[PDB]
This record gives sequence, C-alpha cells and structure tokens, in this order.
Amino acid sequence: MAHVTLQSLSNNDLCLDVYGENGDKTVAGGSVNGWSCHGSWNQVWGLDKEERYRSRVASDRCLTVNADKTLTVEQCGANLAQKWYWEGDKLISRYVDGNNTRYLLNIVGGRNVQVTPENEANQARWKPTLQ
Amino acid sequence: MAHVTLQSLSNNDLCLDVYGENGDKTVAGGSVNGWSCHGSWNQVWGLDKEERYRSRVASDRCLTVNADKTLTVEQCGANLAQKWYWEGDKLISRYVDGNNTRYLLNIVGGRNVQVTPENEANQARWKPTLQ
Amino acid sequence: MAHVTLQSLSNNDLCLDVYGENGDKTVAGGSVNGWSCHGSWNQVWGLDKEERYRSRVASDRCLTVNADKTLTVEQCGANLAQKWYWEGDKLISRYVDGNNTRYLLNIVGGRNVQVTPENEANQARWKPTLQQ
Amino acid sequence: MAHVTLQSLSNNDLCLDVYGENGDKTVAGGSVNGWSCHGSWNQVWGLDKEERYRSRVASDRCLTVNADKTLTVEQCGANLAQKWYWEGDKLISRYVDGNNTRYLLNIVGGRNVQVTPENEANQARWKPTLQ
Amino acid sequence: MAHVTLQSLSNNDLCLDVYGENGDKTVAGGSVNGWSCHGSWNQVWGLDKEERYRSRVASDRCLTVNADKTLTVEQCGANLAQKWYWEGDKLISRYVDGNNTRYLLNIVGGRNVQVTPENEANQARWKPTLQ
Amino acid sequence: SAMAHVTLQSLSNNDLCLDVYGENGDKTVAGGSVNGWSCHGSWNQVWGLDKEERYRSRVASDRCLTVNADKTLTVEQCGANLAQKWYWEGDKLISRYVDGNNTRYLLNIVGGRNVQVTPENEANQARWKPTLQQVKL
Amino acid sequence: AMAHVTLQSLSNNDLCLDVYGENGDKTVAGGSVNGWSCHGSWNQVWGLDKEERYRSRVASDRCLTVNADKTLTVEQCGANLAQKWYWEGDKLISRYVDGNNTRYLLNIVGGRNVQVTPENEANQARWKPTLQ
Ligand SMILES: CC(=O)N[C@@H]1[C@@H](O)[C@H](O[C@@H]2O[C@H](CO)[C@H](O)[C@H](O)[C@H]2O)[C@@H](CO)O[C@H]1O
Ligand SMILES: CC(=O)N[C@@H]1[C@@H](O)[C@H](O[C@@H]2O[C@H](CO)[C@H](O)[C@H](O)[C@H]2O)[C@@H](CO)O[C@H]1O
Ligand SMILES: CC(=O)N[C@@H]1[C@@H](O)[C@H](O[C@@H]2O[C@H](CO)[C@H](O)[C@H](O)[C@H]2O)[C@@H](CO)O[C@H]1O
Ligand SMILES: CC(=O)N[C@@H]1[C@@H](O)[C@H](O[C@@H]2O[C@H](CO)[C@H](O)[C@H](O)[C@H]2O)[C@@H](CO)O[C@H]1O
Ligand SMILES: CC(=O)N[C@@H]1[C@@H](O)[C@H](O[C@@H]2O[C@H](CO)[C@H](O)[C@H](O)[C@H]2O)[C@@H](CO)O[C@H]1O
Repeated sequence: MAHVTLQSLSNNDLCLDVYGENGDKTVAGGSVNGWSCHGSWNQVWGLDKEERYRSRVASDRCLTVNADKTLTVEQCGANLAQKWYWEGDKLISRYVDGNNTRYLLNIVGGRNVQVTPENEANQARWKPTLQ
Repeated sequence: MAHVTLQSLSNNDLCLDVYGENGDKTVAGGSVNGWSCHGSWNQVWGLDKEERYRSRVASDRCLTVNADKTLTVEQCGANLAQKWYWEGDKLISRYVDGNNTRYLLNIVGGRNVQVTPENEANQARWKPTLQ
Repeated sequence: MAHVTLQSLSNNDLCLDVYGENGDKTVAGGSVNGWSCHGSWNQVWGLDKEERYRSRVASDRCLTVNADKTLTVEQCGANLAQKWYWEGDKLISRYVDGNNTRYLLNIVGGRNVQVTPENEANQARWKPTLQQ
Repeated sequence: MAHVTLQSLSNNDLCLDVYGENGDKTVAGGSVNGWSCHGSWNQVWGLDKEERYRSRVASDRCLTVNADKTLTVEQCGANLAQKWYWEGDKLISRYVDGNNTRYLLNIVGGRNVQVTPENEANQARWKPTLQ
Repeated sequence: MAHVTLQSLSNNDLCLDVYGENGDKTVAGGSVNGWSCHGSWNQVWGLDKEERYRSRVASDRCLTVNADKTLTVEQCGANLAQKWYWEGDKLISRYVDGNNTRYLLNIVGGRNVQVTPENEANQARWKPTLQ
Repeated sequence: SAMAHVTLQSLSNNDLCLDVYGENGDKTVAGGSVNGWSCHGSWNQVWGLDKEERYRSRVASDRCLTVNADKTLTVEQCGANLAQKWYWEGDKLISRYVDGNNTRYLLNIVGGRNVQVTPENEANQARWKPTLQQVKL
Repeated sequence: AMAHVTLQSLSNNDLCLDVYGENGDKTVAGGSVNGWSCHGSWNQVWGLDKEERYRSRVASDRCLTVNADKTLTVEQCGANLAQKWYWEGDKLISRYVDGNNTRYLLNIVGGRNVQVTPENEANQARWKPTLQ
C-alpha cells in the first residue's frame, strides 16, 4: 500500500490536509481541507484494500464524506462515504443520495475542499503523488 | 473459489445477508435480505463453477430465487434459480418465466432485497468484495 | 474430447436427454428429449472432430435430426443431419431441406425437445456445461 | 499435404467422388461427380503446392475443369483449370474466360457436380474434412 | 533469393518467358513475352534487393521496360525501367514518363506481354510461383 | 526509466535551445533567467525530466525550470508547485501552471531569443524536440 | 554504424543525390549537392545519423544542408534545422523553417537540379533510400 500526497492539479499548490480541531490533527471528526504541500504527517494518505484513504495522522482515521459534503477523518468502517476510486485525475466518492449524481473531490474556493456533483466539479483534478 | 461479501453500491451500507429462521442462520429455506456490513459468516459468499453463490453459513446453502422473487438459501442443485452471473456491477439471475425479462438483485425497500425485472431495477448496483 | 451436459437457458431445469426405448438408453434409434438435470451418462455429450454430438450411453451413438425434426441417437455417419455447431447460445443443425432455413435445438412444449426453424425457435438457448 | 474428403454443406450426404470410365477409377479423363460419403481412395483429395487437388486414386491425377464446365481427373500440369482456392466454404477455380465471372464448385442437380458462374451457384458450400 | 515463375492469372496457361534470339535465350537485349508454362530456365526469375527481376537464362539479365513499352532482358543497372513491385496480383513498373500514370505488366494480345497504363491493364494479374 | 539528459531544441526556429542565462555570467544562481540561445549542448543547455515532472537543469543541484507569475522562465530550487511541472503532447511542452484565464500555457518563443509560456491558442512558435545528450562528468 | 544508402529519385528514371563539390573536389565544406545518374561511389552514399542529419561519405563531418536560397550543399555538421531531415513515405522533408508557412521537400527542379521546394509545389519529390 503506497503512501502518497493528494496534490491538486487545479491549484498551483494545494494538498489534501487534515486541519483537525484546535491544533490537534489526530482527533476523530477533524476537518479535512486544503493547504500548501509540505508532506508532513497530516498530508499523507494511503488507499487500503477496502478503498478507504487512511490518514497517516493516527491509526484508524479515514477520509469521510459527511452529510453536508464537507470532509473529515473518522474511524474506519464499511460505509460508502469512506470509499474512493480514481477515474483519470478525478477522485470519486461512492457516497449515494437522492440527487442521482456521483460526488467528486473538489476545491470549492480558496483553500476549501469538499465533494461536488460531477457536473459542477470544476477544480476537481488530483494526482496521487508517491512520498 | 473466492469468498466475497456482496455489498450494495446503491445504498451507503448494505450487504447481502442470511437472516435465517428465528435467529438461526444455517437452516435450509432461511431468508436472505440486507443488513449493515460486518463480514461475519452469514454475509460471505462464494461463486462456484456451476454459477451458484454458496453461503458460508454451512455446507449446501446456495442463494436461490423463489417463485415470489424473494431470496433464500437452499440445498445446491441444477436449477437456474440458483445461477448467477455478473454484467458490470449488476448481478443477474438466470431465472426464467412468462414475463420475458432478466431479473437483477435489487433493493426494493429499506433492507428488503429481492430480484426485480431489469427495466425497473434502480437500486441494483453491487460489488463483490474480497474477504 | 470435451464432455458436457446441454442445459437449457429457456427452462429453469431441463437438459438434453436420451430417453431411449422400452427402458434401455443404449439402443440405437432411441428417443431424445428433455429431462431435469442429473448429469448421468445419458445426459452427457461430446462434440467430435466431425461436428457430431456423441452420447456417453454407449459407443457409436450420435445426436441425429430426423425428417420429423425429432431427435434420436444413431450409428455415426457422414450425414449433415448429425452435424451441429454453436452461435452464441444457439445450437444449430447442418441439416438442409427445401425450406431454405437453419434448424435450432429447441424446446417445443413441456419436456419435448426437437429442432425448429430459426425464425420460430423461441426457447432455443442452451449452455454446454463442462463435466468433472 | 493433408488428405481430405470434400463434403458438401448444401446436401445432406455428398462427397466429391471420382467415377472413372466404365468402371476404372484411375483412367485419365475419368469423370468426377457426387456420391454418398465413404472416404475410400477415390473420395480422398490433397491440395498441393501448385493449388491442384490431387486424387488418391493414383499418381498424377488432378481435379480438372473442362471447356463445358464439367469435371474430370487429369495428369497434373500448369493450367489454371486445375487450380483451386478457398473463400470460406466456397471452392473456387482459377479458370478464366470471356464471361467475366469466377467459377465455383457447385451441385447442379442430383449428384451432378460441376463449376458454375459465381452469381448462379446456389449449392456451392463445401467442407474439406481431414480423413 | 526465391526463384519463381511469373504465371498469369488472366490467361489459362501463360508464363513470362525470355524469347531470346535465334533460340539462344541468353543474349542481352533479348525479347520477353508469354508462353505456356514449362518452367525451364527462360521462365525462371528472382527478385533482387534492388527490385530487379533477374532471369535464370544467364547472369546479368534483368527484366526491362523499353520506351515503346515492350520488355527485354538487359545488363542490370540502377534505372527505374528495371525495378518492379507487387500490389496484390499486380506487378507494377517504377518506370516514369511525362504521362503521370503507373505501368502494369499486362497481356496485350495472344502471347504478347508489355506494360500498360494502370487504368487499361485488363489482363494484368500475376502469381509468383516458387520453382 | 532513468532520467535522460536532453537538450530542448526548438523546431520553430532554425537554431534555438532552452538555455540558463543565469545572472552576471553565473549560470548556477537560484532564480536565474532561462531563455533561448544557439545550441551548443553545455551543462546550461542540458535538462532532465524527473519523477515529479520537473525539468532539472544540469547547471547545478536543485535547479528546476519554473514558470514565473509574469510567464517568464527561471531555474529555482525544486519543490511541489505546478509552476515547475511540465508534460509533453507531441512536440508541445506544456506547463501544469494554472490561473483564472481558462488556458493551458505552452513553452513558446515570443520573439528573437525570448522564451516564455504562452496561452495555448496564441502559442505559434511552440514546437520542441527533447534531444538525447551525452553528458561528461 | 549508419546504413549506407543512396538517395535515389523515384520521379526520374535515373537520378541520385550527388555531392558535386567545388572545383572537382568533393570533400569541401560549402560544396554543391545536385543530381546525377546513380553510380553509388562515395559522393552518392549517405547515412542518417541520430540527430536526423544526412552525412555524406565524401569526408568526415559533411552533412546535407538547406541554404537560404533553397539550394543544397554539404557543410560541417551542427544543430541547425537546415541539416535535419525526416521521411514521410517517399517524401524527404527538411526541418528548415522560415516565414513562408510551409514544409520544404527534397525536389527535382529541372534537369539534374535538386533543391528543396514548398510541399504544395513539389512535383518531382519522390525518393527511395536505397541500401548499398
Ligand atoms: C492551535 C493551532 O491553531 N495551531 C496551529 C496549527 O493548526 C497550524 O498547523 C497547520 O494548520 C493548518 C490548518 O489551519 C493545516 O492543517 C496545516 O497543514 C498545519 O500545518 C500551525 C502552522 O500554521 O500553527 C499552529 O499555531
Ligand atoms: C433469535 C433472534 O432474533 N436473534 C437475533 C439475531 O437474529 C441477530 O442476528 C442478526 O440477525 C439479522 C436478521 O434480523 C441479520 O442476519 C444480522 O446480520 C444478524 O447478525 C442478533 C443481532 O441483531 O440479535 C439476536 O438477538
Ligand atoms: C532456333 C529456334 O528458333 N529454336 C526454337 C526455340 O527458340 C523454341 O523455344 C521456345 O521459344 C519460345 C519463343 O518462341 C519460348 O521462348 C519457349 O519458352 C521456348 O521453349 C523451341 C520450342 O518451340 O523451338 C525451337 O525451334
Ligand atoms: C559576465 C558575462 O556576461 N559573461 C558572459 C557569459 O554570460 C556568456 O555565456 C553565454 O551566455 C548566454 C546568455 O547571454 C547563454 O547562456 C550561453 O549559453 C552562454 O554560453 C559568454 C558567451 O556569450 O560571454 C561571457 O562574457
Ligand atoms: C575538376 C572537375 O570538374 N573534375 C571532374 C569531376 O568533378 C567529375 O566527377 C563527377 O562530377 C559530377 C558533377 O559534375 C558528379 O559529382 C559525379 O558524381 C562525379 O563523378 C568527373 C566525371 O564527370 O570528371 C572530372 O573531370
């Protein structure tokens, strides 16, 4: 299982980053957004065999789509909200709801990163980059 | 043969699951429906050379389409009602009748899982996930 | 020589079956129709180098189209009425006549199996299933 | 060189067969027509390097197209009337004339086999069958 | 180098043939035309790496297009009038002139063989046949 | 695949290679100008595409071809910015640089020996050939 | 180790690209290149190197070069696109650029005169690199 950064190709310098809550990166429910690439622990990810992106911040922290379509890291489970797959430079969640669309990892403005309906995902290019 | 869980891609957390009879998940004629994924032995399946999805609850328990399009596990035989094949993420039964349609594994309501005529099957996406 | 059962995909449980005559499956001239699958010697077939389906019931017994479009097993010969080939899940005879048509292995009611014009063969899907 | 019978797929039992003359199946100029399959020396053929179909009845005996489009076996030579080639199940002569057509090996009624202009050849399917 | 006869497929028995002078097939400048196939040395040819068809009648005798479109054998040189290439069963000269047409080896009547402008070459099928 | 040392020669100008000019004759300088020059193959004309899609100059360690905000080119210490990432489509050499203008930027000769990146639809002298180059240590 | 080739025209029954040189001396830098009947001596033998230059065998370091007036010479080998050549079928194309918006093709322009010509006007521009 390769350790990578998830670097945007839609922004000259933005990597997927665990902000956390109040300086602590390791907390469950910690927010995930974007930040300049420094490759520190809170910017390193690994894709496990259940298609979860595991954070290197702490054991059992997974990239998780929330109801409001923000991103957090959470304990690892079997929910589709923690499953991801690549189509080219697009990183796509398996999360489903009533809207009949796929959700793509996407910059929504400034350093904010969420998931967005596929047709409205305009800053949604990423590169898994070997550490 | 490879043992898998059959997890829905149409529902954020649902696995094909042997309900059984009165809590007992090993009896022939036991019911099959959906449940949150946990991977225990009554959510584990294997596709044999005769195209039957054998359940890991006990020997001789094959996923079977009934006359009323509901699902059980039964002793393994040659009926097409026990035969399955994949097309992409659709899991299709060989079962035939007067209606001249193919039937697909489908979530009809909530945690109820049946087979459904292909043209009306809208929660019928599945992924065979290795255990 | 690849041994198979010929199971219908148009019927939930039917295989091509040598009924035989008077009890005996061994006999030449014996009838062929459908039965539930058990894979015993009289439901197993093998396609030889001359495109004949030879039954495991006994030596020298090939699936044969009759003029009544009924099916039997007979002594092996050169005749086209004994030649078969696949097109997807259709099993087609090389038998020719005036109707300018191809004949398909087909279920023609209940457990009865015969060859039927391609245009009219509504239950003619088959799956040759490897056996061992 | 593979020894084959030349069996029609347009008739339920007919193989290309050396008749001979008044009995003698080795006579040069002997007739070739159709007959029930039995795979004796006079029904076996080999396609040689110069595209000739040589009969097993004797040395130096090729399948030959005549002026009146019937068929005999003759001493082997260079003439295009003794050259044959396959296109699918059609067996085609290299014979040329003023009619601007290819000539196909073809059943012209009963057991009479001859060659026929391509557009007119309705019983012209053949299978070279390894004896 | 493969020795071949150049047999016509547009005539039932015609091979490309060095006529020579006075029965001597070896003479430089000797005429080339058609004859019935017998595959003696004046009907055997070899295509060399410079695209010349060399005759076996003697060394240094290449098939040559003359300005009046007749064919001779001559000493081998670099002229396009001696270069030949195949497209299907057409044998095409590299000869050029102001007419902007390719010239094809063609039977122009009886046993007369010449090169003919492509669009009029109606007896221009050939087969190179290993000796 | 091992990093191949190449020159980057224009196919839009009869003799122009991408060249580190440096500053005051010092070709090794961080932030030194890159432009065009006639081809001679010395270290300040030799480049290598690394695993992070950066074109490293042979002039010295840690020098990558970089798009500046005014679209001129320099060599700078190597990092993660898209302004140092490059990829080929045929004979076009394209920057991963992004801004608000809805365009890809291509390596392009903008006049004489000046080389910049230019919006794709205006990039008229933008053909290049990476040419394998022997380098002596 | 470059393959020896002559560059033989396919638009003329006997013409090869040929170093004429200067004052009878075929080795000289600046020497003229035009056409001649094919004999395959060294002033007609060429090799395509790894920089896409056609090197002549008359001497070390003599490359086929397009001049600004579109005539051809041999010159010291360097990086100029005026010395680079590539094939598309039987067309031999220069990488030379100028303000005219055209590719230039090796072309016979009358008699034994060989130059490069704009693609759209090059009517005697077929060639074959012929292995010696
Ligand atoms: C308590 C507190 O705010 N501490 C901050 C750290 O959060 C901060 O680390 C950075 O945090 C951002 C999110 O705002 C992002 O996650 C960066 O990757 C991470 O390095 C640190 C550096 O700015 O300053 C502390 O004071
Ligand atoms: C007697 C009785 O009802 N016992 C139940 C178990 O059935 C139950 O196990 C779960 O059963 C559901 C079906 O309703 C499904 O098959 C689950 O996968 C299975 O684990 C257990 C947990 O709910 O509770 C017992 O009391
Ligand atoms: C002296 C003389 O004319 N001898 C001839 C032979 O040339 C001739 O050979 C045949 O000639 C034809 C061309 O006319 C062709 O080249 C044949 O391949 C070649 O065999 C021979 C046979 O007719 O007769 C002699 O009289
Ligand atoms: C101090 C000074 O100006 N020295 C110059 C060198 O810069 C120069 O080298 C050439 O510089 C050009 C850029 O102008 C390009 O980088 C060439 O590759 C490089 O060789 C040299 C030759 O022009 O002259 C020195 O005096
Ligand atoms: C001094 C002088 O003119 N000498 C000539 C040779 O140049 C000449 O060689 C031929 O020259 C032509 C071009 O004119 C072409 O390059 C031929 O390949 C080459 O052989 C030679 C033969 O004509 O005669 C000498 O006198």
